[PDB]
Formats: sequence, C-alpha cells, structure tokens
Amino acid sequence: SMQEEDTFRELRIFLRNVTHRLAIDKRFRVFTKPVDPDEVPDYVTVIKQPMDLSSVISKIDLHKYLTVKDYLRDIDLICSNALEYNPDRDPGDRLIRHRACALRDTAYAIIKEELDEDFEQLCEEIQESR
Ligand SMILES: CC(=O)c1nc(NC(=O)[C@@H](C)NC(=N)N)sc1-c1cc(O)cc(O)c1
Repeated sequence: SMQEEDTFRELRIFLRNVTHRLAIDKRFRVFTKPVDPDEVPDYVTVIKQPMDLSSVISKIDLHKYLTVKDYLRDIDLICSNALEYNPDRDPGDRLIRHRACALRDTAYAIIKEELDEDFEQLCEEIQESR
C-alpha cells in the first residue's frame, strides 16, 4: 500500500546513509568497488558470490532489501568473501581480514544504535505478508 512503500522508502534512505558512511571510511576502501579480475585472477575461482559496497548501493536502489536483515546478509557476505579469499597467516591477508571484520562490526553497531527495533519489526512483518 501507500503506508508500506513509505516504510520501505524510509528503510532505503537509511540504508543509503549507512552504506555511504561505510564507503567513506579509509579502512574499507578495498570493499568499495567490485573486484577487477585483471588484478586478482584467482579471485573469480574462489569467490562464487562477489559483493561490494557499490553493489550494495545498487541493490538498495533496486528495492532488493525489504528488511535490515536482508541488508546485513550482504554486508556479512562482503566480510566472509574477504576471509575466504585471504585465509593465510601472512600480514597482507591478516590486514584484509581485520578490515573485513571491522566493516561487519561497524555496520552492525550503527544499526544497533540508530535503527529502531519496532521499525525493523514492521519491515519484517510487511515482508512476510508478501
Ligand atoms: C577485497 C579482497 O578480498 C582483496 N583481497 C586481497 N588480498 C591480497 O591482495 C593478498 C594480501 N592476498 C591474496 N591475494 N590472497 S586484495 C583485495 C582487493 C580487491 C579489490 O577489488 C581492490 C583492492 O584494493 C583489494
């Protein structure tokens, strides 16, 4: 209805702002754009479901997230992909892993502080009605 697409539009506006705040953080620069296979050719073999912050923005604008849980699933995917592609003990791998866990922790912490629990519950109940 009108009340419901208004609820989803408010979610989209909130998720855009959060994603922008993540994307401007210097720690998360490596997660801002899709991987260039020219630059890591073995990535395509390893990472079956690639995800990055520009693609998250695109999915927001495409109405793909109806709940914050849908959004955090793709943040979780950015993180798990980074851990999967960078599993080794060497410092380059460890640096990316640390940034990936920090991206995840930061996104969850913003949403805990700033997204009203009743608003998320509303989003979920509309979603389950469709
Ligand atoms: C996002 C990601 O997982 C990622 N991981 C890297 N790891 C490595 O370069 C080394 C340390 N490990 C290894 N090759 N196994 S570089 C990198 C990355 C991807 C981009 O699209 C842009 C960018 O600046 C960096």
